[PDB]
Amino acid sequence: PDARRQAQLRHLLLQDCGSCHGLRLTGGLGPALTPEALRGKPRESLVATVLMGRPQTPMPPWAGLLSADDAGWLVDRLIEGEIAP
Amino acid sequence: PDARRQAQLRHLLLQDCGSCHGLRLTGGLGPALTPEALRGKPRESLVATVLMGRPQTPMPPWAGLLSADDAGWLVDRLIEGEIAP
Ligand code: HEC
Ligand code: HEC
Repeated sequence: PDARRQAQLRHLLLQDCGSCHGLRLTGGLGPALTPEALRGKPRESLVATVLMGRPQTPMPPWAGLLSADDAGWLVDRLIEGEIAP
Repeated sequence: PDARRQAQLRHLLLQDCGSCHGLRLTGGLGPALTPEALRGKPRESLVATVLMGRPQTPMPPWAGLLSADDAGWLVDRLIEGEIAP
């Protein structure tokens, strides 16, 4: 499948397959962003990490693209677990 | 963030953030499709399940919408932990 098709297939993976099979950020190079792994951590601490990143790690700063509202919204979604598109 | 923006953030989370933070299809009502859960099952078996579903379950068949290559690609993504590009 070509790049255009790959994109259509990732969408299907996230919307249709993910509906029944669920979606979770179980962690790879970076830590898990599951509600269980973020339990009890100050919310503003997680928003800070998103906006400014973590120096000397692969976690980049997203302030270049995300406002403080955007980062807080994402963090709320990670805390709830409701990451489904 | 407004309607259109929340969607951008959901997409960003699933396809950009999910690469490092390990997006997986698991935690839903349906079974886990993580690499750990598919480790022993043959690829052609999983591809068959995608194309033909599993009778007497809600796992539907996808052959009409997906070619054999499409299904094999999807399975590779499940196996290789590459739901985010
Ligand atoms: C609910 C309507 C589902 C949707 C939509 C999708 N899947 Fe599914 N899947 C579902 C169930 C209840 C089961 C288990 C069936 C059983 O009792 O054995 C499955 C199973 C699979 C498997 C097989 C996993 C295994 O261990 O053999 C695969 C490979 C799979 N599902 C993939 C898959 C894909 C790619 C989907 C989107 C195209 C998809 N499923 C949707 C429930 C549902
Ligand atoms: C690889 C290039 C990454 C991408 C892209 C994103 N994240 Fe990340 N993240 C990554 C690493 C290696 C780490 C750990 C850094 C360290 O100090 O060891 C992180 C960390 C986070 C955290 C903190 C989690 C915690 O338990 O405190 C969060 C909340 C986080 N990252 C969020 C996040 C978001 C929202 C991203 C997309 C906008 C994103 N990360 C991308 C690696 C990578």
